Amino acid sequence: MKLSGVELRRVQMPLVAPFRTSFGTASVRELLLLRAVTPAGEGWGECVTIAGPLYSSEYNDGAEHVLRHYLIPALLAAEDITAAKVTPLLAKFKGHRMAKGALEMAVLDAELRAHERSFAAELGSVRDSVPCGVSVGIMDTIPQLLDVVGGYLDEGYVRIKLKIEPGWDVEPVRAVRERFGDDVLLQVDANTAYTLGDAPQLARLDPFGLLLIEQPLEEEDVLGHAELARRIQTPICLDESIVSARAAADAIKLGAVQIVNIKPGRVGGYLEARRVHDVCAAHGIPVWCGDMIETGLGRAANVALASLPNFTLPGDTSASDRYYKTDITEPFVLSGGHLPVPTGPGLGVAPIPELLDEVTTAKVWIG
Amino acid sequence: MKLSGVELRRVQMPLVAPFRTSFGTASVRELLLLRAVTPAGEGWGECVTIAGPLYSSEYNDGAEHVLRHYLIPALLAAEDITAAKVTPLLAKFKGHRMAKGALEMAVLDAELRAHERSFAAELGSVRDSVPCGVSVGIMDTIPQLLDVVGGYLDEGYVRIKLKIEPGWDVEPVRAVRERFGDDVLLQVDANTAYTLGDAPQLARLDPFGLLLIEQPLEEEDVLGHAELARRIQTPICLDESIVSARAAADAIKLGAVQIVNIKPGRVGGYLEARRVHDVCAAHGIPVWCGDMIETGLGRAANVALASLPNFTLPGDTSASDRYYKTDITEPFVLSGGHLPVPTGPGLGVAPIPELLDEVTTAKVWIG
Amino acid sequence: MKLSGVELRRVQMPLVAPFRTSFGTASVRELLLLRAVTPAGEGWGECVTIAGPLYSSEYNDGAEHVLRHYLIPALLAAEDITAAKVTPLLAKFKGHRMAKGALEMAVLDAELRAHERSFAAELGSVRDSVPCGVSVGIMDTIPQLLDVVGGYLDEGYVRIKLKIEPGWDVEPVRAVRERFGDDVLLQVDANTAYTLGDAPQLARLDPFGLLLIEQPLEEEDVLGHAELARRIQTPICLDESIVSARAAADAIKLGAVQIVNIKPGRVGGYLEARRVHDVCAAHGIPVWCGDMIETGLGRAANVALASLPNFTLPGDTSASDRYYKTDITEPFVLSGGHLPVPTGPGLGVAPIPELLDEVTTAKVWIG
Amino acid sequence: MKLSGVELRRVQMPLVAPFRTSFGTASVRELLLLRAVTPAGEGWGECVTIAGPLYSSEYNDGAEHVLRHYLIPALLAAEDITAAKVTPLLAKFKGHRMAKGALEMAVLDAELRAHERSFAAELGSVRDSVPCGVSVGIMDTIPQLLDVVGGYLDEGYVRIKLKIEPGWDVEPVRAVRERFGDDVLLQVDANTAYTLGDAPQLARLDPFGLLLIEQPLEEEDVLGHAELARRIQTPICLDESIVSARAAADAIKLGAVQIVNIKPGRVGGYLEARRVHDVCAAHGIPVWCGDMIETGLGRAANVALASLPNFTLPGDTSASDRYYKTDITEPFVLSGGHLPVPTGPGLGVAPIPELLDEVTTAKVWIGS
Ligand SMILES: CC(=O)N[C@@H](Cc1ccc2ccccc2c1)C(=O)O
Ligand SMILES: CC(=O)N[C@@H](Cc1ccc2ccccc2c1)C(=O)O
Ligand SMILES: CC(=O)N[C@@H](Cc1ccc2ccccc2c1)C(=O)O
Ligand SMILES: CC(=O)N[C@@H](Cc1ccc2ccccc2c1)C(=O)O
Ligand SMILES: [Mg+2]
Ligand SMILES: [Mg+2]
Ligand SMILES: [Mg+2]
Ligand SMILES: [Mg+2]
Repeated sequence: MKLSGVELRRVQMPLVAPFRTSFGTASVRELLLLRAVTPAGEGWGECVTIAGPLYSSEYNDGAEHVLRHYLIPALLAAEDITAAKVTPLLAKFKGHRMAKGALEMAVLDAELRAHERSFAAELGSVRDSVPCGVSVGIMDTIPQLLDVVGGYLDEGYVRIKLKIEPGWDVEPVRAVRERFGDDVLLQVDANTAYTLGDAPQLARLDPFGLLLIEQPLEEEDVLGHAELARRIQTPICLDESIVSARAAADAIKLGAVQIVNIKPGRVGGYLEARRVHDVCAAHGIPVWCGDMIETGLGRAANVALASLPNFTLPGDTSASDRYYKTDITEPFVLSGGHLPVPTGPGLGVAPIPELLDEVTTAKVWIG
Repeated sequence: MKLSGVELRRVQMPLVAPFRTSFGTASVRELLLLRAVTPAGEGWGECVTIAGPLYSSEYNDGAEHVLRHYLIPALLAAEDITAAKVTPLLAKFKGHRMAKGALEMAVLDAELRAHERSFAAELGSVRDSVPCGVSVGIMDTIPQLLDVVGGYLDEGYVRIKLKIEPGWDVEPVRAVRERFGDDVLLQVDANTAYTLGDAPQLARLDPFGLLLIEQPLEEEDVLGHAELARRIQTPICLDESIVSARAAADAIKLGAVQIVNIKPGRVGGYLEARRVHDVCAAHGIPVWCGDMIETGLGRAANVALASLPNFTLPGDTSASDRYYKTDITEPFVLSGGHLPVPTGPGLGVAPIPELLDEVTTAKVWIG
Repeated sequence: MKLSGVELRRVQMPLVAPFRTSFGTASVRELLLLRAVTPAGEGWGECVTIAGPLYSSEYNDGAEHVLRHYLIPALLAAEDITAAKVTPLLAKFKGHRMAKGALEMAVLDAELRAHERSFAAELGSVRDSVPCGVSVGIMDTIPQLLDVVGGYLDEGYVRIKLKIEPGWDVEPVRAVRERFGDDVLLQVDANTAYTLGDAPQLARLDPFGLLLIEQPLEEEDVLGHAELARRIQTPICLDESIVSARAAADAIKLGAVQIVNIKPGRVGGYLEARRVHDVCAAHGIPVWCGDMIETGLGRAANVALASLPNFTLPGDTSASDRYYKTDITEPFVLSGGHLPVPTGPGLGVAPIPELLDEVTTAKVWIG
Repeated sequence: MKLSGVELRRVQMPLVAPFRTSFGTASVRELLLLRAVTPAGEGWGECVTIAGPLYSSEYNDGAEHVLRHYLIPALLAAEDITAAKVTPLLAKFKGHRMAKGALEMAVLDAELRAHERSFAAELGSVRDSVPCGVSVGIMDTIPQLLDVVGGYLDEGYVRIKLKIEPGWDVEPVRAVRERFGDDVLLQVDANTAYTLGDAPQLARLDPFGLLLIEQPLEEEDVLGHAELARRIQTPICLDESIVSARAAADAIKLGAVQIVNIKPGRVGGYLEARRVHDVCAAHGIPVWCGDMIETGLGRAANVALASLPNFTLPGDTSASDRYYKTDITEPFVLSGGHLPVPTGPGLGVAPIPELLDEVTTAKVWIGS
């Protein structure tokens, strides 16, 4: 229908523990939420930008700005709107993928609710539940790490992903392997921390049988990744580099990636994410669902996406309580190492308005 | 859902004119129809198989057979069913793609009718109408062809496609080009009638500025097509060879194709066809909508498909009256060279059930 | 001569043991036989299609149908016929290779009987006997398989091939290698059960010195096999993929295969199988004779084929009693690990009619 | 079956006109015939070697010598002979392909006569007649060439092949094209007379639309031929270089050849030639049947072979009278540009004994 307006909210949520990555430590999660309003009713979008431009060039205040002043006005000016039409209507604006994706999610959730159709149904789900791995930060000490991993294993997460960076790579892997053995599904994630000159150091990870090293080098260095793959045994996985289905196709032709992490906001929305799934499937490349420490709306959408057929490695969509004591929707609870795929219309979750209000820091209408 | 069963009907409809291709002439179009019945209501699929195994290894009685004894049962035995789920349920059965596609189409029309959503919406349409070309058969004499062509250009069709075979290639193209000039969008299609040995002959098309030559060699000879592309100026388009998204990705990697003809039945479904579109888009390969001389059901499904964003060349989805004096649904009518995209739920068209019956041959209930 | 007509029989013979493959369990062997009739005399052909389309798109009922309504008629309409001329006379029909091969086999046995020549002599045999291995199905438990294999070695079979599937690969192999040691010629066969995503699992085969792994991926994924070959140590062998001498040439050019399994019916006849053998020999690629659990008619022909110079690995053509209590011809009996090559005219073997009668289920005469 | 022995004949037949190639002129055809004698009957083989080692390293006296002292004893020492087993029985002897193929032809003719089967049926024939071209020698003057080509065209040959060499390439092809037009199937053959340094001279053939240039470079220069193909428009055809099916696979893989000339003697026999035909067809490479100015025997086997499905270009198997006033078998006569495929058992022809006797200069029996 014609979109009436969009309500944009700043939202802040404490983390159960600080989460430390190669680019820093956050203790809180700030995020934007969008609520699209149509004659038909309503839809929810979550943006995955972080507070400052440390993971990619996009950040909360920048997403909000491009949202208020470009993206939202362009959709409000359109005659008939459809999730699929969002992309062409926003095409003239370069980049701003996470902001575009957030807004596409909200249009999609509104549309789908109006057709009593789930996200899972629209995306092409073949599974009622998905297996879930867990992502683990850099720690101050090896023993703090072992106890943390140990804990996650006990609750039955199927795979352990370790954040790494120079000075924290080989040792923490060695120690996790000595304590928990060669059978645990183990992978590493640099968030762009190394260079091609670090190859011999990343080769010292060969003896530990990791599933993948995720984004060892910078976002723009795709040829460098192909070069690095000729020198290390650990399969390369790309995250920040995979900004679109075309980018996935390019990386695969160039021998720069054997496994692709998918994050919907990173590629510009759930529709593009599906295309990425499909392009990868066609080239025989396994995909998995990435996590941006989303609240329950984004987690719901990701759980759905993650049940597509080519998702053949456990994703990062951990249960609500891996990050939050109190989520803003009905929480996701781990159950035999798995999470259930949401069932109702659209996302199949909405925010509980008392909980959302506690953690809303600002609210603006754009109409 | 749970499927109740499927009415499998043999139909047969006369053509305005006999249609001559490199593999034969048919004067009449015979097909299967499937009416799937669920609790949520009912959907129509059309099968694209022809009478004998002359285009591919699949044909009417053979589809009908694999459908009755293999496919339709495996769906009837299923706990829950979605369009998406058809593929993995039918996966143990090798081949029979056109059959599987007719079935998925029927399930899909059911599903979408049950959510008041169009084919256009589910597939990701960005456009209300598609530009339309026509396919012109082999004729007895050059002047008989030059009239037929004259005619369709008069009706406002935007591109001409000519069936070609050894004996009927350079002369028809030279004549069409002498009669109608260089601005006409012109291409040829061989339905596998040449070998690599005929490259010098095909290179004789070089001066007529054709958009493409569609399937010059056999279905299996992907590498042969990449070889051929080194020897002739006319871009290669593939049809019979493009059996899946994976086969499209293979052919593009090998340099065997520059432009892909999409036929949803050939690739085993409208959902797979969507994947072929996205794989091609990600490699910068233009696609166009192919035609198996379907009724208004398949035509409705194809025009919806053809309105996807990477369909950037004119399809073969011609007006209903190009093939049939009367169609089994509301007819499609050319209007400034375009066909308009169906609006209502599912296909947005349904068999006028008096009209179906004048042209039906057999009926069987599987249940 | 001119062909008078063909007798088609459906036949059904119990198996000595159920045979389990990644696509299912066989307890009984259902097949078509063909008796071609000429003024001269008559010949026997065997179809290798199985009950339903789980190995390829071809099955018992669809072979029979394409035979009666397309293949056999086109030969009866023919003036002069030779085995060599079958191919161009059936060329207008796509696919149905197993059906075409059954028919060419019958024509060939008639033609050769009338010149008093063995299949061996026609095909180019250079050996009087051939070494034989055995194919061993998926077992319920490791000890059971260890007993079955133990039995087959004791009878003096020269090589063991184990069927494998996700769940049944590294353990069986490890087990077989523990009880019987590193000198036994051992290899595996997946019948398409893996994707390229399972490369790490398949590389877990590396230490066991397998001669080859047969068809790890789907029939159509030729490039996927070359990708997989860069990732594992075990040589790749193709079966389902090798449908022609041309498909074998392509797969060799792409690096997709290192050893080729030849099955006459899969490739559309003994004459095409001879071409496959010569194409691989010219490229230095070893071939070996595959088995389709044929009656002794097929087995006689396979044994003749397997005696060509480039069959330098042991074939799957086991003794009649590895599958059948009671063959329909004088049985093949293993002797110093070899089968002897048949000597008389044609197959050098014919159905014993009392026996052929107990196991016949239907009969039809095409004239 | 044991081979009983082989009668070896030297034969000399005059040519109707002297035949000139980049390696010389022949006005007489000297050749070897073999009559293999088995308990099941007789067969005829023809050796394609020429008098001296100017086309390849094999020649009539070398072929006779290797036959008497190596090839024939190995087959006579054998326990079982079939045509297929000839190859492994002789595999220890390196080279001598023309000599081996002559012996294989005779053995195969004997085996096929005994089963009452034609060469055509054993090879896989799919046609009853085959279109024929003519090979035209180097002449002293253009007008002599144009008269000769003019004559073969009136007789109905469907394709002209011109022998060429440095000094006789662009001009004859220019003339032939001016006199007879752009429609005539026209091709050239150098018999190794060029080097890669001559690529600019050979690119001067680009405007004339030739079907192919046959063997512009030496036998061993497979890489040089792939380089030459990057420089000229005329498709490359190989002849001397194609010595086996494997050599054909190799040249194709290297981009050295677009079209293959098959000569059965050159590849070591009709069975190997069937194999070259199959390898080429699997790669999309058209083949055509070559001619070594055989008598009716080799001509009969070549017409049979030329009727295989991948021979999609006209061969050099001209009518008997293009070379010989009197053939030693029933002669081959052109008819609507075609030759008919022989029909009876074996070759389908046999020497007329009085004619063979007029033309035999020596005969020796080689037995156990
Ligand atoms: C889920 C995971 O382990 N890492 C994400 C990115 C990430 C990293 C740091 C974050 C800090 C604040 C909010 C979101 C964040 C997301 C990744 O795959 O790289
Ligand atoms: C639309 C077009 O020009 N032809 C189809 C082939 C085709 C398809 C189905 C047919 C059914 C009956 C008779 C002829 C047919 C030809 C194609 O693109 O190859
Ligand atoms: C000899 C070997 O191991 N099997 C064949 C395939 C095969 C498999 C299962 C069958 C079941 C019923 C009838 C025929 C069958 C043929 C193969 O190599 O793939
Ligand atoms: C038929 C054709 O034009 N020439 C053959 C070879 C050839 C050339 C010269 C010869 C002289 C005497 C006897 C046999 C010969 C054969 C060729 O293609 O090269
Ligand atoms: Mg990451
Ligand atoms: Mg087409
Ligand atoms: Mg197999
Ligand atoms: Mg030559």
